[PDB]
Amino acid sequence: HHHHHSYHDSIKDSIKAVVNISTEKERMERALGSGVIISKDGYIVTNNHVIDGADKIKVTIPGSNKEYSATLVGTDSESDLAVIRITKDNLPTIKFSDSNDISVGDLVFAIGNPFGVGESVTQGIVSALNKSGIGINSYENFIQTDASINPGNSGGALIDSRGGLVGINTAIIGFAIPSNMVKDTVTQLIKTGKIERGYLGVGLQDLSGDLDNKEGAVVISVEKDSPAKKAGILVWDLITEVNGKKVKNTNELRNLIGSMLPNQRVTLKVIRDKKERAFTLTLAETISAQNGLQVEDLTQETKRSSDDVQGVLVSQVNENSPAEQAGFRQGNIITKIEEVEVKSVADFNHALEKYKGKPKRFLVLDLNQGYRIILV
Amino acid sequence: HHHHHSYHDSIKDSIKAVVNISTEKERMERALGSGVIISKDGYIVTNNHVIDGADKIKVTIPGSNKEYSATLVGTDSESDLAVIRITKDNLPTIKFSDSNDISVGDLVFAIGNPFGVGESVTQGIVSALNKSGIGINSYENFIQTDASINPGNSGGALIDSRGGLVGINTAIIGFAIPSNMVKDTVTQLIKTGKIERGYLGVGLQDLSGDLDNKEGAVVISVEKDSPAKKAGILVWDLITEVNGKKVKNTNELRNLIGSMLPNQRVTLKVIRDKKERAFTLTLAETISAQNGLQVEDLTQETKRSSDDVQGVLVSQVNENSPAEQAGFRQGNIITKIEEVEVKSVADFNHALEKYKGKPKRFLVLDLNQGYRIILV
Amino acid sequence: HHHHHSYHDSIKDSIKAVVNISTEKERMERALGSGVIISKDGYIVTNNHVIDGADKIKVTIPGSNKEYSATLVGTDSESDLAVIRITKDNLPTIKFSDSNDISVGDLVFAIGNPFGVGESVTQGIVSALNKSGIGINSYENFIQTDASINPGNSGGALIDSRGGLVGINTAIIGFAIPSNMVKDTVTQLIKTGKIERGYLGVGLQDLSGDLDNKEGAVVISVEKDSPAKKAGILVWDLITEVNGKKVKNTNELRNLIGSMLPNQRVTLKVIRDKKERAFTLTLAETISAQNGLQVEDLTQETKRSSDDVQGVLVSQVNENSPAEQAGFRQGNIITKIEEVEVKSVADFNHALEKYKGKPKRFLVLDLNQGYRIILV
Repeated sequence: HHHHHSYHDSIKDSIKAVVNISTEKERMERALGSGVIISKDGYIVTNNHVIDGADKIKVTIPGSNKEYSATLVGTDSESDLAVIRITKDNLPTIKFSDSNDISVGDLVFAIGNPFGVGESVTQGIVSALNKSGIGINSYENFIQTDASINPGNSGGALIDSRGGLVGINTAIIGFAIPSNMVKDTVTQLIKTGKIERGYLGVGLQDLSGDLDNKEGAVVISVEKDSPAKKAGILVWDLITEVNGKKVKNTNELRNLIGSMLPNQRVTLKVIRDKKERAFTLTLAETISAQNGLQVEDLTQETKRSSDDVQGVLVSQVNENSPAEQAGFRQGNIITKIEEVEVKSVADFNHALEKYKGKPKRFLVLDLNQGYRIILV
Repeated sequence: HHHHHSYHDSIKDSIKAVVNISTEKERMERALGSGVIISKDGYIVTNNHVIDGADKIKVTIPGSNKEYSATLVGTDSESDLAVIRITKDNLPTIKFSDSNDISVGDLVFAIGNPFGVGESVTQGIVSALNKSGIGINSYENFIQTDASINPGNSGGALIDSRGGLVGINTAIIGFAIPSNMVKDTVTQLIKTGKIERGYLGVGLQDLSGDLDNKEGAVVISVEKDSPAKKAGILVWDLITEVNGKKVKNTNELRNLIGSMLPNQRVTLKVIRDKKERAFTLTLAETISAQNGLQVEDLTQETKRSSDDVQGVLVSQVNENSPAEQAGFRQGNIITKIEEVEVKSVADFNHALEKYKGKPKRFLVLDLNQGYRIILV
Repeated sequence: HHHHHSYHDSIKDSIKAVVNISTEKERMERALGSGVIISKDGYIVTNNHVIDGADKIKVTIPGSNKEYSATLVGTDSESDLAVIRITKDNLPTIKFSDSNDISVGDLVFAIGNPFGVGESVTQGIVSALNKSGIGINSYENFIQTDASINPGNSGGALIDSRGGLVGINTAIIGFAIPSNMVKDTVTQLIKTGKIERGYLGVGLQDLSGDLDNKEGAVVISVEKDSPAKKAGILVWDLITEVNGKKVKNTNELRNLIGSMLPNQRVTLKVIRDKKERAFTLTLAETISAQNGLQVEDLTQETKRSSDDVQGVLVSQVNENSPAEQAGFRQGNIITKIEEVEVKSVADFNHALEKYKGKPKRFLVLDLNQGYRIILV
């Protein structure tokens, strides 16, 4: 049999479908990561974080030497998935395998195209299969593997011994997003350009020593003009049940609400203390631009690296750039531009279109040495 | 053949026998490590260091959802092995393979149960086989492997391609204790609750530039009321032979004396300098409790992390615990409790039973800012 | 088939040919690395950096217990290869495989002999095959692999599933020098004791924002009494072509000049700015000694760790050595010895032969606290 000595014939066709994704051995990085071709039309799947800090996305296909510009079809930050599009025909495509028919001990190979100058393949097994308790993806097998997963092959393919895609490599002993979930996500992203999720409007924490005397999710904040606000949910409410089913923690509440649609009607059990109250309400419901300055929104993750700051965070400033001698550094926060108060990346971009090339005043905060004005 | 594509059918039965061991995806750690079921009676083998800092040992079996309390059958700190017991019948058991019939290049898989929510399996080969020169375990193959060995699977199983146990994973490219040694050790531990070893009573160092003009073990300390003390062995004695066989270094002396029984008669050749002298003598011969404060004895390893300190070392103090606001920190040393002078963990425990719940005065040393009194 | 359960029979003969290389489990390091026996005459191949800081090279063969002194047949620092010789017959030799007939996904095993007390083998696949654009080794496949490559097995063997050498392990997910290149290099090193390469005499940098308005290599320095100096090449010359073929960068210029012989005639296109000029010229054209003090030449790599320093760098000084109490430290620079001005290791050695054992004055610089005189 071929596999006594090599797996090359089993994986060679899959290798053809794993592309590199870049911006702007050796110098060619500037490399963002890998992607996988899924349709002959030119659709490619990758991680969200691979293309997160990049406009002008460039794709390198095995045996091409030519970079193709890609446009962002859609993103899903919760699943860390994204679909981009290039204009070309008769492309090699990956063949999907059923990710619920894989077992611990199956041979798998992780394929990446780290720099657009060839593939890199690592060999291992399915080490563990992890099903979350809850949500629309309750029974999806998230894949651990001892095939090396790394930023080189993040966004690339994780294939079985017959060359079928069982997952999308995700780097941040190795994790892969299962291929059934990937198929469904890319189908929703080619349509609709997004994943529509319900939104309640509450910040959440778990119970430690409160006797509330139950389990559930403690409401620590109620966003203004939200369904939770308009329904009458207050801070310190313990959300215990959704539609008559208990939520043990904020994880289950998050995934059950997120598995629901916008404008969908939902009912919640809450403990003020300790009188059960019932609420019935309608559910409601952030990529940034690059340049040489980049910015990003202050997500709860971002302000961790700080509440109540408003505006964008200048994530990185490359050296000797036309925006570094202006005065921009890393970790600053753009709070005002001329007459537009910057509270998010959208405000940033709207301010940028108005009066571009014209003189422009930024009020930008530094955590140390602070508020300074930059005339760009 | 099955192994062209997967090893699952070959390892699935072995996976059933690898349990998780815990105390007190996600929160469930509090995880100590893995263990292996070896008898249908309910005996489980693991590393000593997995259960070292834990009373109230809890065991999670694959496909159970129910934690079973385990009692400590026995420990062996030199071999880093331990046997615990749970009350259950018709358990799945591991099948042992002969660890002296394995070869470099054999396929092996390391199985752990890191958090009690499923197995984790890594694949590799036997990378190296290491036999020590000396002792009762002279010809046991200690196993290196490029199957990943880590705290997740430490104490778990290392199996061959047919699912037979070839070793017990040990984390501290991967090391495993051979299965023949494990079988013998667990057999001695189910009986006797311990591994009986002879004790001489000397601290030892090797030769560097002494011309003693030989090889052997330099005696740097003679413990009081020990066979070496009562036989007339002095500091700076060079122990060169045991029962007419040369010892090259303190390693060989350690393993030859430790391979002997308590109350066993032994003869030693020594060089005062350089007149050979002969001694004939009878050989002679430490787990701690937890709580939220833990303590441990000051082993020669422990005071390295300091001679001549006496008493326990408070290894860790968890945050916001009822014993942290008392004043206990990490790295302190409890030297006195009321009228009991604490010289070991046994003194600590004996002091604790007397007057528990009653007011209690600790004299505890800090390496900086030092002696302080805590009224618990 | 054998490979469903083990690869031992396929690799056992290759393991016999992988030796350990040392100087001067446990104490036996003092270990430099691994090597591979390639001829029954006693020729062994290894990395240059394994034997770089060592005279008195000792070789341990599997199943020997006897160390054999080795003499340095030849070195090639650019390819990080070296050939040494021991006196013994009927040795086990490695069998070469064609390194241009390997594929990504082929099974490979990395064999080392890290401490001379047995082999260590790691398993993986060919992860990537990397061909440089240019030079005599344009089409040699440099091998990446997820078989672990590490200082233990650096200089050892990388073999296919049939036991044939496909590369020499190189540590500094794992890199191996292809076996065809290794065969050619060792053949040139057994003859000639070296790899003869052409030399131009220019320091080089790439283009960033110069509009030169081309691609090529910028000359930043012209060594005195060199072919470039005598031909009339000046600083800031842009070397664009060699023998009518364009060089994109200093990498291509380096490899095309280095692929040429000493005394070979070559023509170059240069841009002063922007008038093309043509030059035609003849091409022209460093291991150190150890002791307890070591020294090395100030290569451009070495002064990075500083231009224009002249003399040797004392790389390391072992503790309590007869040369440490003299005053030698790490990072100092020996600039003068008695009447010999030390500008390289050759000057160092020539100074050492004159008046050895006689009183001897070193003028040695320290980057801090600086010039001090040592009377050895």
